[PDB]
Amino acid sequence: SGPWRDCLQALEDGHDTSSIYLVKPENTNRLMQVWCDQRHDPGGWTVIQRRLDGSVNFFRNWETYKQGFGNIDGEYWLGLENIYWLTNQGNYKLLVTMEDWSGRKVFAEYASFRLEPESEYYKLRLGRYHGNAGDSFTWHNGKQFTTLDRDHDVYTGNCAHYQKGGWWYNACAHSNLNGVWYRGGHYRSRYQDGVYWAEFRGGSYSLKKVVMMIRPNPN
Ligand SMILES: [Ca+2]
Repeated sequence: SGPWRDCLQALEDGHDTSSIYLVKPENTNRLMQVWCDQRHDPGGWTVIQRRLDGSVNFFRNWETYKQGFGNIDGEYWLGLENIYWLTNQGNYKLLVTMEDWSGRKVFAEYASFRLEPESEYYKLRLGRYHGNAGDSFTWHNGKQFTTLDRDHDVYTGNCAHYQKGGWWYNACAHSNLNGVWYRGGHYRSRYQDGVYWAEFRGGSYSLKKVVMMIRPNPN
């Protein structure tokens, strides 16, 4: 309590309880609330996205993805502008944790994760992968962000109209973590628009719980 540059700075001053914290990145006056996961190894994780229970609508427009939406103690998207300022104050790694409907938990980690500015459509910059979920994000490396009202992908249509999220769509997605949460995992739709990570359970399986979290990775 009392704004922190990120969840790691809060942890370093003794707040090791996972909860809601106030964050203000360096070199900005941008204040935000975040959920800090201070338990997952090694602590200091700032949650930028979380799916858990289908309570929040992720089929949203650009301004909503820019500013952030959802419930900070539940499902939410932190906001492209907030994520930009966070990821540009140092080198941050990205950890994606995922759980299927049978209790299996896997992860994908990227040693660097940065977004370009809104002037560059929040283009994704991703570093090297390790994990046991398989790498379904690197296909999206270098792609701009796309929403239902702003097409910036390399598909001749708008991928958000089909995959139903806001995402760094290519043509269209190997991961669709801002897609439609389907109870029970297995689903069938005209288009694969679920919360999927293709290398783990494929495009027709919606993951029960997903977290995208970031933390300084200084080297
Ligand atoms: Ca397009």
